[PDB]
Amino acid sequence: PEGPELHLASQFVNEACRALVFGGCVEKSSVSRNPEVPFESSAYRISASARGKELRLILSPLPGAQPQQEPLALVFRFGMSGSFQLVPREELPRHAHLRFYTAPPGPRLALCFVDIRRFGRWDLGGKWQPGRGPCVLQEYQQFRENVLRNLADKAFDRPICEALLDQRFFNGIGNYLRAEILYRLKIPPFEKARSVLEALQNPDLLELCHSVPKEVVQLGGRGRGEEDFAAFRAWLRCYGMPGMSSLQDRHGRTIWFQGDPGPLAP
DNA sequence: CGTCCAGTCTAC
DNA sequence: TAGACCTGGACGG
Repeated sequence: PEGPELHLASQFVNEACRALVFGGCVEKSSVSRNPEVPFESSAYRISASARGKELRLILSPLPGAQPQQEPLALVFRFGMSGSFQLVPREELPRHAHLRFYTAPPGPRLALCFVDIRRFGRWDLGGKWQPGRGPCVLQEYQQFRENVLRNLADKAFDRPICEALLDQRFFNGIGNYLRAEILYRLKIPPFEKARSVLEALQNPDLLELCHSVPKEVVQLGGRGRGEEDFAAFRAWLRCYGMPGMSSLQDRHGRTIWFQGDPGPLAP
């Protein structure tokens, strides 16, 4: 999951939890090496916001709930397979590693953080990850200025296809968005990042870093349904597609592209 | 049965 | 940098 999936996950949590009251504890699987959430409340609501490739849940006790409690914020990273699901309390999916339980009256549900591969992480404290740059979806102007003001950073010595994964500057861009972004402008993936970025000191590369992921968000989904899956595969122009070339960057990750690999190709 | 493929994080 | 962390779904034999 990339920025769009984190964003759609946060919309899922806000819409699905809008009229639910949670109660009790926050239960973690025995196999998850992530920390226990020390939170109990007889009546609380769950809300979410995304920033880049991170999501923040707020656990908000209702007036009078017991035990007394201040709101608790948790921040999640999804790694390669994370997602949120609202399931019936006795029909936990496999790999549901953190669980929030609806209070009565009404059907007993569980909001679940599901993570097949367990590369996902959560931290106590509502803080965004120090060092992550602004959200390409929700903080576009800050995102743009943070890149153009820091082209001296040795980050921009690297191929543009590698620079685009650096979450210090492109918080929310992953392996599918970098292919899709570079394909829209036919920028060779192994062009030097500083070359492509100095040259903008109709839409440019930093605009597409925002407008391309925004397109995915506008498809709908909930972190991505088995028909909204078809919508996504059809939107894709480059990542995985017949007729496209592919190489490994210096971190063994696969960049998809058409035409010139570019000057810094291995 | 087997291999290969699909975002960080951290010990050299 | 190269492993490391994980599971499962495509395939190949």
